[PDB]
Amino acid sequence: RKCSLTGKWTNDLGSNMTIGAVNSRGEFTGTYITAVTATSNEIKESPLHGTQNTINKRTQPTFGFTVNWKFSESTTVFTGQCFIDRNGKEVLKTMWLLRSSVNDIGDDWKATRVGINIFTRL
Amino acid sequence: KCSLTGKWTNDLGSNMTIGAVNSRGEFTGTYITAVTATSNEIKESPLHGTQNTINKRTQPTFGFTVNWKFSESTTVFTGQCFIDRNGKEVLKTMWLLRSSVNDIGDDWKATRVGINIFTRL
Amino acid sequence: KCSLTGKWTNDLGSNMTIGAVNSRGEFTGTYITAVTATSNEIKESPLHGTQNTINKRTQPTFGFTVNWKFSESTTVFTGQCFIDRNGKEVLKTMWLLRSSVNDIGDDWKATRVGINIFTRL
Amino acid sequence: RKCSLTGKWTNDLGSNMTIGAVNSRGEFTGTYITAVTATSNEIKESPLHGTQNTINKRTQPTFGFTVNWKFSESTTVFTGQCFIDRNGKEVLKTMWLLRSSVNDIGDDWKATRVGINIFTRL
Ligand SMILES: O=C(O)CCCC[C@@H]1SC[C@H]2[C@@H]1NC(=O)N2C(=O)OCc1ccccc1
Ligand SMILES: O=C(O)CCCC[C@@H]1SC[C@H]2[C@@H]1NC(=O)N2C(=O)OCc1ccccc1
Ligand SMILES: O=C(O)CCCC[C@@H]1SC[C@H]2[C@@H]1NC(=O)N2C(=O)OCc1ccccc1
Ligand SMILES: O=C(O)CCCC[C@@H]1SC[C@H]2[C@@H]1NC(=O)N2C(=O)OCc1ccccc1
Ligand SMILES: *[C@@H]1O[C@H](CO)[C@@H](O)[C@H](O)[C@H]1NC(C)=O
Ligand SMILES: *[C@@H]1O[C@H](CO)[C@@H](O)[C@H](O)[C@H]1NC(C)=O
Ligand SMILES: *[C@@H]1O[C@H](CO)[C@@H](O)[C@H](O)[C@H]1NC(C)=O
Ligand SMILES: *[C@@H]1O[C@H](CO)[C@@H](O)[C@H](O)[C@H]1NC(C)=O
Repeated sequence: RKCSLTGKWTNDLGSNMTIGAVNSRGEFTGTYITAVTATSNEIKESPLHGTQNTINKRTQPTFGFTVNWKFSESTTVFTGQCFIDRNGKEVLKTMWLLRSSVNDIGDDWKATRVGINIFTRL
Repeated sequence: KCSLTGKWTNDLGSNMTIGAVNSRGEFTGTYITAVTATSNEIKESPLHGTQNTINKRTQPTFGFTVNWKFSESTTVFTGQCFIDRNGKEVLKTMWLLRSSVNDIGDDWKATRVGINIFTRL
Repeated sequence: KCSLTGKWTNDLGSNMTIGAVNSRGEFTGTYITAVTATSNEIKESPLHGTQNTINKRTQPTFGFTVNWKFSESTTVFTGQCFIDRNGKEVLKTMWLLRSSVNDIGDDWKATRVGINIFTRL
Repeated sequence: RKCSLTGKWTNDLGSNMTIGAVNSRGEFTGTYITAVTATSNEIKESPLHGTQNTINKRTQPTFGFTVNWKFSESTTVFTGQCFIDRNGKEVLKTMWLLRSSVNDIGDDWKATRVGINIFTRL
Protein backbone atom coordinates (compact mmCIF):
# COMPACT_ATOMS: atom_id res chain seq x y z
CA ARG A 1 0.00 0.00 0.00
CA LYS A 2 0.91 3.62 -0.12
CA CYS A 3 0.77 5.24 3.24
CA SER A 4 -1.33 8.41 3.19
CA LEU A 5 -1.57 11.10 5.87
CA THR A 6 -5.12 12.09 5.02
CA GLY A 7 -7.74 11.00 7.55
CA LYS A 8 -8.66 10.90 11.24
CA TRP A 9 -5.98 9.41 13.59
CA THR A 10 -5.79 8.63 17.27
CA ASN A 11 -3.03 7.65 19.81
CA ASP A 12 -2.92 5.71 23.17
CA LEU A 13 -3.75 8.75 25.25
CA GLY A 14 -6.95 9.15 23.27
CA SER A 15 -5.72 12.36 21.56
CA ASN A 16 -7.09 12.66 18.00
CA MET A 17 -6.02 14.53 14.93
CA THR A 18 -7.54 15.08 11.52
CA ILE A 19 -5.32 15.73 8.49
CA GLY A 20 -6.86 17.05 5.30
CA ALA A 21 -5.80 16.55 1.75
CA VAL A 22 -2.18 16.75 0.81
CA ASN A 23 -1.54 19.15 -2.16
CA SER A 24 1.09 18.75 -5.04
CA ARG A 25 3.71 20.61 -2.97
CA GLY A 26 3.11 18.18 -0.03
CA GLU A 27 1.28 20.69 2.16
CA PHE A 28 -1.53 19.77 4.49
CA THR A 29 -3.70 21.32 7.21
CA GLY A 30 -5.55 19.79 10.07
CA THR A 31 -6.77 19.89 13.61
CA TYR A 32 -5.53 18.33 16.82
CA ILE A 33 -7.50 17.57 19.96
CA THR A 34 -5.18 16.60 22.75
CA ALA A 35 -6.27 14.35 25.66
CA VAL A 36 -3.66 15.80 28.04
CA THR A 37 -2.12 19.17 28.70
CA ALA A 38 0.80 20.72 30.65
CA THR A 39 -1.47 23.83 31.22
CA SER A 40 -4.07 24.37 33.96
CA ASN A 41 -6.44 25.49 31.17
CA GLU A 42 -9.36 24.12 29.25
CA ILE A 43 -8.10 22.18 26.21
CA LYS A 44 -9.41 23.38 22.84
CA GLU A 45 -9.17 21.95 19.36
CA SER A 46 -6.05 23.55 17.70
CA PRO A 47 -4.98 23.79 14.04
CA LEU A 48 -1.89 22.10 12.61
CA HIS A 49 0.02 22.66 9.39
CA GLY A 50 2.80 20.64 7.81
CA THR A 51 4.30 18.92 4.73
CA GLN A 52 5.01 15.41 3.59
CA ASN A 53 8.28 14.87 1.70
CA THR A 54 7.64 13.74 -1.90
CA ILE A 55 11.19 13.20 -3.11
CA ASN A 56 11.39 9.85 -5.06
CA LYS A 57 7.58 9.58 -4.38
CA ARG A 58 8.18 7.18 -1.49
CA THR A 59 5.22 4.98 -0.42
CA GLN A 60 6.19 5.53 3.19
CA PRO A 61 7.02 9.22 3.30
CA THR A 62 8.50 11.31 6.03
CA PHE A 63 6.65 14.37 7.15
CA GLY A 64 6.48 17.06 9.81
CA PHE A 65 3.88 19.39 11.17
CA THR A 66 3.40 22.15 13.76
CA VAL A 67 0.41 22.32 16.14
CA ASN A 68 -0.44 25.84 17.02
CA TRP A 69 -2.10 25.35 20.42
CA LYS A 70 -5.12 27.61 21.00
CA PHE A 71 -5.17 27.40 24.82
CA SER A 72 -1.49 27.82 25.62
CA GLU A 73 1.46 29.97 24.60
CA SER A 74 3.35 26.70 23.65
CA THR A 75 3.96 25.14 20.21
CA THR A 76 4.56 21.43 19.44
CA VAL A 77 6.15 20.03 16.32
CA PHE A 78 5.98 16.44 15.26
CA THR A 79 8.03 14.58 12.62
CA GLY A 80 7.97 10.97 11.53
CA GLN A 81 7.18 8.48 8.82
CA CYS A 82 3.86 7.05 7.51
CA PHE A 83 4.54 3.25 7.52
CA ILE A 84 2.66 0.19 6.57
CA ASP A 85 2.99 -1.77 9.77
CA ARG A 86 3.73 -5.53 10.02
CA ASN A 87 -0.08 -6.15 10.26
CA GLY A 88 -0.70 -4.08 7.03
CA LYS A 89 -2.32 -1.15 8.75
CA GLU A 90 -1.08 2.43 8.26
CA VAL A 91 0.67 3.80 11.32
CA LEU A 92 2.37 7.15 11.86
CA LYS A 93 5.48 6.81 13.96
CA THR A 94 6.56 10.30 15.18
CA MET A 95 8.71 12.17 17.62
CA TRP A 96 7.87 15.62 18.98
CA LEU A 97 9.27 18.69 20.69
CA LEU A 98 6.95 20.77 22.89
CA ARG A 99 8.30 24.23 23.28
CA SER A 100 7.02 26.19 26.35
CA SER A 101 7.15 29.94 26.58
CA VAL A 102 9.66 31.29 29.09
CA ASN A 103 9.96 34.91 30.26
CA ASP A 104 13.70 35.27 30.25
CA ILE A 105 16.32 34.00 27.78
CA GLY A 106 18.26 32.59 30.78
CA ASP A 107 15.44 30.06 31.26
CA ASP A 108 15.52 28.83 27.62
CA TRP A 109 17.47 25.65 28.64
CA LYS A 110 14.42 24.15 30.22
CA ALA A 111 11.79 25.11 27.74
CA THR A 112 11.77 21.94 25.54
CA ARG A 113 10.21 18.56 26.23
CA VAL A 114 10.57 15.60 23.92
CA GLY A 115 8.62 12.43 23.30
CA ILE A 116 7.06 9.96 20.86
CA ASN A 117 3.57 9.64 19.50
CA ILE A 118 2.29 6.69 17.50
CA PHE A 119 -1.00 7.19 15.56
CA THR A 120 -3.45 4.73 14.13
CA ARG A 121 -6.46 5.49 11.92
CA LEU A 122 -9.71 6.25 13.78
CA LYS B 1 7.47 42.92 19.06
CA CYS B 2 9.98 39.99 18.40
CA SER B 3 9.15 39.19 14.74
CA LEU B 4 10.17 36.11 12.79
CA THR B 5 9.95 37.87 9.41
CA GLY B 6 13.39 38.42 7.97
CA LYS B 7 16.57 36.80 6.83
CA TRP B 8 18.42 34.70 9.48
CA THR B 9 21.64 32.82 9.77
CA ASN B 10 23.26 30.37 12.25
CA ASP B 11 26.87 29.51 13.28
CA LEU B 12 26.91 26.53 10.86
CA GLY B 13 26.45 29.13 8.17
CA SER B 14 22.88 27.97 7.12
CA ASN B 15 20.42 30.71 6.20
CA MET B 16 16.70 30.91 6.31
CA THR B 17 14.13 33.46 5.14
CA ILE B 18 10.72 33.91 6.69
CA GLY B 19 8.05 36.03 5.10
CA ALA B 20 5.15 37.92 6.51
CA VAL B 21 3.21 36.27 9.33
CA ASN B 22 -0.59 36.39 8.68
CA SER B 23 -3.28 36.99 11.37
CA ARG B 24 -3.58 33.24 12.02
CA GLY B 25 0.22 33.14 12.83
CA GLU B 26 1.13 31.29 9.57
CA PHE B 27 4.23 31.88 7.51
CA THR B 28 6.25 30.40 4.69
CA GLY B 29 10.01 30.57 4.24
CA THR B 30 13.13 29.11 2.68
CA TYR B 31 16.06 27.30 4.20
CA ILE B 32 19.53 26.83 2.67
CA THR B 33 21.54 24.46 4.79
CA ALA B 34 25.30 24.56 4.95
CA VAL B 35 25.42 20.91 5.93
CA THR B 36 23.70 17.64 5.22
CA ALA B 37 23.66 14.08 6.42
CA THR B 38 23.13 13.05 2.69
CA SER B 39 25.73 12.68 0.02
CA ASN B 40 23.37 14.69 -2.33
CA GLU B 41 23.90 18.20 -3.61
CA ILE B 42 22.12 20.72 -1.34
CA LYS B 43 19.21 22.83 -2.76
CA GLU B 44 17.32 25.60 -1.14
CA SER B 45 14.10 24.14 0.32
CA PRO B 46 10.82 25.52 1.44
CA LEU B 47 9.53 25.73 5.07
CA HIS B 48 6.14 26.40 6.53
CA GLY B 49 5.07 26.99 10.15
CA THR B 50 3.20 29.05 12.70
CA GLN B 51 3.89 31.49 15.47
CA ASN B 52 1.79 31.10 18.61
CA THR B 53 -0.39 34.23 19.12
CA ILE B 54 -2.06 33.39 22.42
CA ASN B 55 -1.92 36.47 24.70
CA LYS B 56 -0.03 38.23 21.83
CA ARG B 57 3.31 37.61 23.60
CA THR B 58 6.11 39.83 22.60
CA GLN B 59 8.49 36.84 22.65
CA PRO B 60 6.31 34.25 20.88
CA THR B 61 6.91 30.46 20.51
CA PHE B 62 6.80 29.02 17.03
CA GLY B 63 7.48 25.87 14.95
CA PHE B 64 8.07 25.11 11.31
CA THR B 65 8.77 22.19 9.07
CA VAL B 66 11.55 22.18 6.40
CA ASN B 67 10.50 20.11 3.39
CA TRP B 68 13.98 19.17 1.99
CA LYS B 69 14.13 19.15 -1.79
CA PHE B 70 17.33 17.06 -2.06
CA SER B 71 16.64 14.17 0.37
CA GLU B 72 13.75 12.05 1.55
CA SER B 73 14.10 13.50 5.08
CA THR B 74 12.11 16.22 6.93
CA THR B 75 13.26 18.54 9.86
CA VAL B 76 11.01 20.30 12.26
CA PHE B 77 12.22 23.23 14.40
CA THR B 78 10.53 24.80 17.47
CA GLY B 79 11.69 27.62 19.65
CA GLN B 80 11.13 31.17 20.85
CA CYS B 81 11.90 34.60 19.50
CA PHE B 82 13.80 36.65 22.13
CA ILE B 83 14.37 40.40 21.81
CA ASP B 84 16.62 42.63 24.00
CA ARG B 85 16.57 46.42 25.07
CA ASN B 86 18.30 47.48 21.80
CA GLY B 87 15.65 45.54 19.69
CA LYS B 88 18.17 42.81 18.75
CA GLU B 89 16.47 39.42 18.11
CA VAL B 90 17.58 35.79 18.61
CA LEU B 91 15.63 32.66 17.77
CA LYS B 92 16.60 29.77 20.13
CA THR B 93 15.34 26.55 18.68
CA MET B 94 15.61 22.81 18.84
CA TRP B 95 15.10 20.40 15.96
CA LEU B 96 14.33 16.86 14.96
CA LEU B 97 15.69 15.58 11.67
CA ARG B 98 13.73 12.56 10.53
CA SER B 99 15.51 10.27 8.00
CA SER B 100 13.52 7.87 5.80
CA VAL B 101 14.03 4.25 6.51
CA ASN B 102 12.74 1.36 4.38
CA ASP B 103 11.63 -1.04 7.10
CA ILE B 104 9.57 -0.13 10.22
CA GLY B 105 12.06 -2.26 12.28
CA ASP B 106 14.66 0.42 11.64
CA ASP B 107 12.31 3.27 12.83
CA TRP B 108 14.30 3.37 16.15
CA LYS B 109 17.35 4.95 14.56
CA ALA B 110 15.59 7.41 12.28
CA THR B 111 15.56 10.64 14.34
CA ARG B 112 18.36 13.01 15.14
CA VAL B 113 18.03 15.94 17.57
CA GLY B 114 19.97 19.22 18.14
CA ILE B 115 19.77 22.95 18.57
CA ASN B 116 20.03 25.93 16.24
CA ILE B 117 20.41 29.54 17.26
CA PHE B 118 19.56 32.10 14.58
CA THR B 119 20.38 35.78 14.39
CA ARG B 120 19.33 38.36 11.75
CA LEU B 121 21.03 39.45 8.52
CA LYS C 1 9.04 -0.87 45.75
CA CYS C 2 9.52 -0.38 41.99
CA SER C 3 13.01 -1.93 41.84
CA LEU C 4 15.44 -1.80 38.90
CA THR C 5 17.18 -5.03 39.81
CA GLY C 6 16.31 -7.78 37.42
CA LYS C 7 16.41 -9.01 33.87
CA TRP C 8 14.40 -6.78 31.40
CA THR C 9 13.39 -6.84 27.79
CA ASN C 10 11.97 -4.41 25.24
CA ASP C 11 9.89 -4.81 22.02
CA LEU C 12 12.99 -5.10 19.78
CA GLY C 13 13.88 -8.02 21.92
CA SER C 14 16.91 -6.25 23.40
CA ASN C 15 17.63 -7.46 26.97
CA MET C 16 19.26 -5.91 29.93
CA THR C 17 20.27 -7.04 33.43
CA ILE C 18 20.74 -4.72 36.36
CA GLY C 19 22.13 -6.03 39.65
CA ALA C 20 21.66 -4.78 43.19
CA VAL C 21 21.33 -1.08 43.83
CA ASN C 22 23.68 0.55 46.48
CA SER C 23 22.76 2.64 49.41
CA ARG C 24 24.27 5.40 47.12
CA GLY C 25 21.74 4.35 44.33
CA GLU C 26 24.60 2.98 42.06
CA PHE C 27 24.10 -0.10 39.93
CA THR C 28 25.89 -2.04 37.24
CA GLY C 29 24.32 -4.08 34.50
CA THR C 30 24.63 -5.57 31.01
CA TYR C 31 22.84 -4.81 27.70
CA ILE C 32 22.49 -7.00 24.76
CA THR C 33 20.95 -5.09 21.96
CA ALA C 34 18.90 -6.63 19.14
CA VAL C 35 19.75 -3.80 16.73
CA THR C 36 22.70 -1.64 15.85
CA ALA C 37 23.34 1.37 13.68
CA THR C 38 26.84 -0.20 12.89
CA SER C 39 27.81 -2.99 10.55
CA ASN C 40 29.81 -4.72 13.37
CA GLU C 41 28.84 -7.92 15.25
CA ILE C 42 26.80 -7.09 18.38
CA LYS C 43 28.40 -8.02 21.75
CA GLU C 44 26.94 -7.89 25.23
CA SER C 45 28.04 -4.54 26.79
CA PRO C 46 28.24 -3.23 30.28
CA LEU C 47 26.15 -0.39 31.79
CA HIS C 48 26.52 1.74 34.90
CA GLY C 49 24.02 4.25 36.32
CA THR C 50 22.17 5.45 39.44
CA GLN C 51 18.66 5.52 40.77
CA ASN C 52 17.61 8.73 42.52
CA THR C 53 16.88 8.00 46.22
CA ILE C 54 15.64 11.46 47.28
CA ASN C 55 12.45 11.10 49.51
CA LYS C 56 12.91 7.37 48.86
CA ARG C 57 10.14 7.36 46.19
CA THR C 58 8.37 4.18 45.31
CA GLN C 59 8.61 4.97 41.58
CA PRO C 60 12.16 6.34 41.31
CA THR C 61 13.85 8.09 38.31
CA PHE C 62 17.24 6.79 37.26
CA GLY C 63 19.73 7.02 34.37
CA PHE C 64 22.51 4.83 33.06
CA THR C 65 25.12 4.74 30.34
CA VAL C 66 25.77 1.73 28.07
CA ASN C 67 29.42 1.51 27.09
CA TRP C 68 29.14 -0.37 23.80
CA LYS C 69 31.91 -2.96 23.25
CA PHE C 70 31.43 -3.29 19.47
CA SER C 71 31.28 0.36 18.39
CA GLU C 72 32.74 3.73 19.16
CA SER C 73 29.28 5.02 20.29
CA THR C 74 27.74 5.56 23.72
CA THR C 75 24.02 5.54 24.63
CA VAL C 76 22.47 7.01 27.75
CA PHE C 77 18.97 6.17 29.05
CA THR C 78 16.93 7.99 31.61
CA GLY C 79 13.43 7.21 32.89
CA GLN C 80 11.19 6.13 35.77
CA CYS C 81 10.31 2.73 37.20
CA PHE C 82 6.44 2.41 37.48
CA ILE C 83 4.75 -0.37 39.40
CA ASP C 84 0.99 -1.32 39.36
CA ARG C 85 -1.70 -3.08 41.63
CA ASN C 86 -0.21 -6.63 41.23
CA GLY C 87 3.37 -5.39 41.66
CA LYS C 88 3.90 -5.41 37.80
CA GLU C 89 6.84 -3.19 36.72
CA VAL C 90 7.61 -1.18 33.57
CA LEU C 91 10.59 1.14 33.07
CA LYS C 92 9.61 4.04 30.71
CA THR C 93 12.83 5.57 29.40
CA MET C 94 14.12 7.92 26.73
CA TRP C 95 17.75 7.64 25.28
CA LEU C 96 20.34 9.54 23.28
CA LEU C 97 22.78 7.43 21.11
CA ARG C 98 25.90 9.42 20.50
CA SER C 99 27.91 8.37 17.43
CA SER C 100 31.55 9.24 17.03
CA VAL C 101 32.35 11.77 14.33
CA ASN C 102 35.91 12.49 13.18
CA ASP C 103 35.53 16.24 12.72
CA ILE C 104 33.94 18.64 15.13
CA GLY C 105 32.08 20.26 12.16
CA ASP C 106 29.98 17.09 11.92
CA ASP C 107 28.90 17.17 15.63
CA TRP C 108 25.43 18.47 14.71
CA LYS C 109 24.46 15.09 13.28
CA ALA C 110 25.90 12.86 15.92
CA THR C 111 23.01 12.33 18.34
CA ARG C 112 19.92 10.19 17.81
CA VAL C 113 17.00 10.11 20.27
CA GLY C 114 14.21 7.61 20.97
CA ILE C 115 12.25 5.79 23.66
CA ASN C 116 12.57 2.32 25.18
CA ILE C 117 9.95 0.67 27.39
CA PHE C 118 11.22 -2.34 29.38
CA THR C 119 9.25 -5.09 31.14
CA ARG C 120 10.69 -7.71 33.48
CA LEU C 121 11.89 -10.86 31.58
CA ARG D 1 46.39 15.96 21.57
CA LYS D 2 44.26 13.32 23.13
CA CYS D 3 41.06 14.78 24.59
CA SER D 4 40.79 13.75 28.23
CA LEU D 5 37.66 14.01 30.38
CA THR D 6 39.51 14.38 33.67
CA GLY D 7 39.54 17.89 35.20
CA LYS D 8 37.26 20.77 36.08
CA TRP D 9 34.80 22.04 33.39
CA THR D 10 32.30 24.90 33.11
CA ASN D 11 29.49 25.84 30.56
CA ASP D 12 27.69 29.23 29.63
CA LEU D 13 25.18 28.90 32.50
CA GLY D 14 28.11 28.96 34.88
CA SER D 15 27.38 25.28 35.87
CA ASN D 16 30.66 23.50 36.81
CA MET D 17 31.57 19.86 36.91
CA THR D 18 34.63 17.98 38.04
CA ILE D 19 35.53 14.59 36.52
CA GLY D 20 38.11 12.36 38.16
CA ALA D 21 40.52 9.85 36.74
CA VAL D 22 39.15 7.47 34.08
CA ASN D 23 39.96 3.81 34.99
CA SER D 24 40.95 0.98 32.64
CA ARG D 25 37.34 0.00 32.10
CA GLY D 26 36.55 3.69 30.98
CA GLU D 27 34.69 4.46 34.24
CA PHE D 28 34.79 7.75 35.98
CA THR D 29 33.16 9.57 38.85
CA GLY D 30 32.75 13.32 39.44
CA THR D 31 30.61 16.08 40.85
CA TYR D 32 28.27 18.53 39.17
CA ILE D 33 27.16 21.98 40.51
CA THR D 34 24.21 23.24 38.41
CA ALA D 35 23.41 27.04 38.10
CA VAL D 36 19.74 26.40 37.34
CA THR D 37 16.92 24.02 38.20
CA ALA D 38 13.46 23.23 36.92
CA THR D 39 12.42 22.59 40.55
CA SER D 40 11.33 24.95 43.45
CA ASN D 41 14.16 23.42 45.43
CA GLU D 42 17.48 24.45 46.84
CA ILE D 43 20.45 23.30 44.65
CA LYS D 44 23.31 21.20 46.06
CA GLU D 45 26.47 19.71 44.44
CA SER D 46 25.63 16.26 43.19
CA PRO D 47 27.64 13.16 42.16
CA LEU D 48 27.95 11.94 38.59
CA HIS D 49 29.10 8.60 37.20
CA GLY D 50 29.75 7.48 33.63
CA THR D 51 32.10 5.86 31.12
CA GLN D 52 34.19 6.87 28.12
CA ASN D 53 34.08 4.55 25.12
CA THR D 54 37.60 3.14 24.55
CA ILE D 55 36.94 1.09 21.34
CA ASN D 56 39.82 1.72 18.92
CA LYS D 57 41.18 4.00 21.65
CA ARG D 58 40.04 7.13 19.78
CA THR D 59 41.70 10.45 20.68
CA GLN D 60 38.32 12.09 20.65
CA PRO D 61 36.11 9.52 22.61
CA THR D 62 32.39 9.47 23.07
CA PHE D 63 31.17 9.24 26.59
CA GLY D 64 28.05 9.37 28.79
CA PHE D 65 27.32 10.06 32.40
CA THR D 66 24.40 10.26 34.83
CA VAL D 67 23.99 13.07 37.42
CA ASN D 68 22.17 11.78 40.43
CA TRP D 69 20.77 15.08 41.77
CA LYS D 70 20.87 15.23 45.63
CA PHE D 71 18.30 18.00 45.91
CA SER D 72 15.49 16.77 43.70
CA GLU D 73 13.95 13.44 42.59
CA SER D 74 15.12 14.13 38.91
CA THR D 75 17.98 12.44 36.98
CA THR D 76 19.90 13.96 33.99
CA VAL D 77 22.02 11.94 31.57
CA PHE D 78 24.55 13.62 29.26
CA THR D 79 26.27 12.03 26.28
CA GLY D 80 28.60 13.59 23.75
CA GLN D 81 32.25 13.61 22.54
CA CYS D 82 35.45 15.17 23.81
CA PHE D 83 36.92 17.00 20.77
CA ILE D 84 40.07 18.95 20.23
CA ASP D 85 38.48 22.16 18.80
CA ARG D 86 39.90 24.02 15.72
CA ASN D 87 41.81 26.29 18.12
CA GLY D 88 43.43 23.25 19.83
CA LYS D 89 41.47 23.51 23.07
CA GLU D 90 39.56 20.52 24.51
CA VAL D 91 35.74 20.96 24.35
CA LEU D 92 33.03 18.54 25.46
CA LYS D 93 29.98 18.76 23.08
CA THR D 94 27.09 17.01 24.79
CA MET D 95 23.34 16.59 24.74
CA TRP D 96 21.20 15.72 27.77
CA LEU D 97 17.80 14.40 28.91
CA LEU D 98 16.44 15.61 32.22
CA ARG D 99 13.90 13.21 33.60
CA SER D 100 11.43 14.57 36.10
CA SER D 101 9.55 12.38 38.56
CA VAL D 102 5.83 12.16 37.75
CA ASN D 103 3.21 10.78 40.20
CA ASP D 104 1.35 8.69 37.72
CA ILE D 105 2.19 6.69 34.57
CA GLY D 106 -0.45 8.67 32.50
CA ASP D 107 1.71 11.81 32.89
CA ASP D 108 4.95 10.06 31.65
CA TRP D 109 4.60 11.88 28.36
CA LYS D 110 5.66 15.18 29.79
CA ALA D 111 8.50 14.13 32.03
CA THR D 112 11.59 14.51 29.79
CA ARG D 113 13.29 17.72 28.74
CA VAL D 114 16.22 17.83 26.26
CA GLY D 115 19.02 20.22 25.52
CA ILE D 116 22.73 20.74 24.78
CA ASN D 117 25.61 21.64 27.03
CA ILE D 118 29.12 22.62 25.76
CA PHE D 119 31.98 22.52 28.33
CA THR D 120 35.31 24.04 28.40
CA ARG D 121 38.05 23.62 31.03
CA LEU D 122 38.35 25.57 34.39
O1 LIG E 1 0.19 21.64 27.11
C1 LIG E 1 0.35 22.44 26.16
O2 LIG E 1 1.14 23.41 26.28
C2 LIG E 1 -0.31 22.23 24.87
C3 LIG E 1 -0.75 20.78 24.67
C4 LIG E 1 0.47 19.79 24.44
C5 LIG E 1 -0.08 18.41 24.22
C6 LIG E 1 1.09 17.37 24.16
S1 LIG E 1 1.75 17.37 22.52
C7 LIG E 1 2.74 15.88 22.96
C8 LIG E 1 1.77 15.04 23.82
C9 LIG E 1 0.67 15.96 24.40
N1 LIG E 1 -0.53 15.57 23.67
C10 LIG E 1 -0.31 14.45 22.98
O3 LIG E 1 -1.18 13.94 22.35
N2 LIG E 1 0.98 14.09 23.13
C11 LIG E 1 1.54 12.84 22.96
O4 LIG E 1 2.73 12.60 23.30
O5 LIG E 1 0.80 11.67 22.54
C12 LIG E 1 1.46 10.34 22.32
C13 LIG E 1 1.45 9.42 23.54
C14 LIG E 1 0.70 8.20 23.56
C15 LIG E 1 0.71 7.35 24.70
C16 LIG E 1 1.47 7.71 25.83
C17 LIG E 1 2.22 8.91 25.81
C18 LIG E 1 2.21 9.77 24.67
O1 LIG F 1 20.48 15.99 5.49
C1 LIG F 1 19.24 16.00 5.29
O2 LIG F 1 18.57 14.91 5.24
C2 LIG F 1 18.57 17.32 5.08
C3 LIG F 1 19.43 18.50 5.64
C4 LIG F 1 19.43 18.45 7.21
C5 LIG F 1 20.12 19.76 7.56
C6 LIG F 1 20.27 19.86 9.11
S1 LIG F 1 18.69 20.50 9.85
C7 LIG F 1 19.55 20.69 11.38
C8 LIG F 1 20.96 21.03 11.06
C9 LIG F 1 21.30 20.74 9.60
N1 LIG F 1 21.31 22.07 8.91
C10 LIG F 1 21.23 23.02 9.80
O3 LIG F 1 21.25 24.15 9.44
N2 LIG F 1 21.14 22.49 11.11
C11 LIG F 1 21.58 22.95 12.27
O4 LIG F 1 21.64 22.29 13.37
O5 LIG F 1 22.30 24.18 12.34
C12 LIG F 1 22.02 24.90 13.57
C13 LIG F 1 23.09 25.49 14.36
C14 LIG F 1 22.62 26.62 15.10
C15 LIG F 1 23.38 27.32 15.95
C16 LIG F 1 24.72 26.90 16.02
C17 LIG F 1 25.24 25.79 15.32
C18 LIG F 1 24.43 25.03 14.44
O1 LIG G 1 24.67 0.98 17.10
C1 LIG G 1 25.41 1.45 18.05
O2 LIG G 1 26.17 2.48 17.85
C2 LIG G 1 25.43 0.79 19.40
C3 LIG G 1 24.11 0.03 19.65
C4 LIG G 1 22.88 1.01 19.77
C5 LIG G 1 21.63 0.24 20.15
C6 LIG G 1 20.45 1.26 20.39
S1 LIG G 1 20.38 1.93 22.00
C7 LIG G 1 18.70 2.56 21.74
C8 LIG G 1 18.10 1.51 20.87
C9 LIG G 1 19.16 0.56 20.21
N1 LIG G 1 18.94 -0.76 20.95
C10 LIG G 1 17.92 -0.70 21.77
O3 LIG G 1 17.57 -1.69 22.40
N2 LIG G 1 17.30 0.55 21.61
C11 LIG G 1 15.93 0.82 21.68
O4 LIG G 1 15.38 1.90 21.26
O5 LIG G 1 14.92 -0.12 22.12
C12 LIG G 1 13.56 0.35 22.48
C13 LIG G 1 12.62 0.04 21.34
C14 LIG G 1 11.50 -0.81 21.58
C15 LIG G 1 10.59 -1.09 20.55
C16 LIG G 1 10.77 -0.55 19.26
C17 LIG G 1 11.86 0.34 18.99
C18 LIG G 1 12.77 0.65 20.04
O1 LIG H 1 16.21 20.76 38.05
C1 LIG H 1 16.30 19.54 38.32
O2 LIG H 1 15.31 18.82 38.18
C2 LIG H 1 17.67 19.02 38.67
C3 LIG H 1 18.77 19.94 38.06
C4 LIG H 1 18.83 20.02 36.51
C5 LIG H 1 19.96 20.91 36.11
C6 LIG H 1 19.91 20.98 34.52
S1 LIG H 1 20.72 19.57 33.73
C7 LIG H 1 20.76 20.28 32.04
C8 LIG H 1 20.91 21.76 32.30
C9 LIG H 1 20.61 22.11 33.82
N1 LIG H 1 21.90 22.57 34.35
C10 LIG H 1 22.84 22.67 33.37
O3 LIG H 1 24.02 23.00 33.60
N2 LIG H 1 22.24 22.36 32.19
C11 LIG H 1 22.51 22.90 30.98
O4 LIG H 1 21.80 22.76 29.96
O5 LIG H 1 23.59 23.81 30.79
C12 LIG H 1 24.08 24.11 29.45
C13 LIG H 1 23.63 25.48 28.93
C14 LIG H 1 24.56 26.54 28.72
C15 LIG H 1 24.15 27.80 28.25
C16 LIG H 1 22.80 28.02 27.96
C17 LIG H 1 21.87 26.99 28.16
C18 LIG H 1 22.28 25.73 28.63
C1 LIG I 1 -11.15 10.83 20.11
O1 LIG I 1 -12.22 10.50 19.25
C2 LIG I 1 -12.96 9.36 19.98
C3 LIG I 1 -14.07 8.63 19.20
O2 LIG I 1 -14.68 9.64 18.36
C4 LIG I 1 -13.62 9.99 21.20
O3 LIG I 1 -14.43 8.96 21.87
C5 LIG I 1 -12.49 10.59 22.09
O4 LIG I 1 -13.01 11.32 23.21
C6 LIG I 1 -11.67 11.63 21.28
N1 LIG I 1 -10.55 12.25 22.12
C7 LIG I 1 -10.59 13.50 22.52
C8 LIG I 1 -9.37 14.05 23.31
O5 LIG I 1 -11.51 14.28 22.21
C1 LIG J 1 24.28 32.59 3.70
O1 LIG J 1 24.29 33.98 3.28
C2 LIG J 1 25.83 34.35 3.26
C3 LIG J 1 26.03 35.85 3.11
O2 LIG J 1 25.04 36.13 2.18
C4 LIG J 1 26.63 33.57 2.23
O3 LIG J 1 28.09 33.92 2.13
C5 LIG J 1 26.52 32.11 2.65
O4 LIG J 1 27.14 31.31 1.65
C6 LIG J 1 25.02 31.66 2.75
N1 LIG J 1 24.99 30.27 3.30
C7 LIG J 1 24.67 29.26 2.54
C8 LIG J 1 24.68 27.87 3.21
O5 LIG J 1 24.33 29.41 1.38
C1 LIG K 1 16.64 -11.95 24.89
O1 LIG K 1 16.41 -13.08 25.75
C2 LIG K 1 15.73 -14.21 24.98
C3 LIG K 1 15.87 -15.35 25.94
O2 LIG K 1 15.19 -14.90 27.06
C4 LIG K 1 16.44 -14.65 23.74
O3 LIG K 1 15.66 -15.63 22.91
C5 LIG K 1 16.81 -13.44 22.89
O4 LIG K 1 17.71 -13.91 21.87
C6 LIG K 1 17.51 -12.30 23.72
N1 LIG K 1 17.73 -11.13 22.81
C7 LIG K 1 18.96 -10.87 22.36
C8 LIG K 1 19.14 -9.67 21.34
O5 LIG K 1 19.93 -11.52 22.77
C1 LIG L 1 31.41 28.04 38.75
O1 LIG L 1 32.74 28.10 39.22
C2 LIG L 1 33.04 29.55 39.49
C3 LIG L 1 34.43 29.64 40.19
O2 LIG L 1 35.34 29.54 39.12
C4 LIG L 1 31.99 30.28 40.42
O3 LIG L 1 32.16 31.73 40.42
C5 LIG L 1 30.54 29.91 40.01
O4 LIG L 1 29.55 30.41 40.95
C6 LIG L 1 30.44 28.34 39.83
N1 LIG L 1 29.09 27.94 39.42
C7 LIG L 1 28.24 27.48 40.31
C8 LIG L 1 26.91 27.08 39.72
O5 LIG L 1 28.46 27.42 41.55
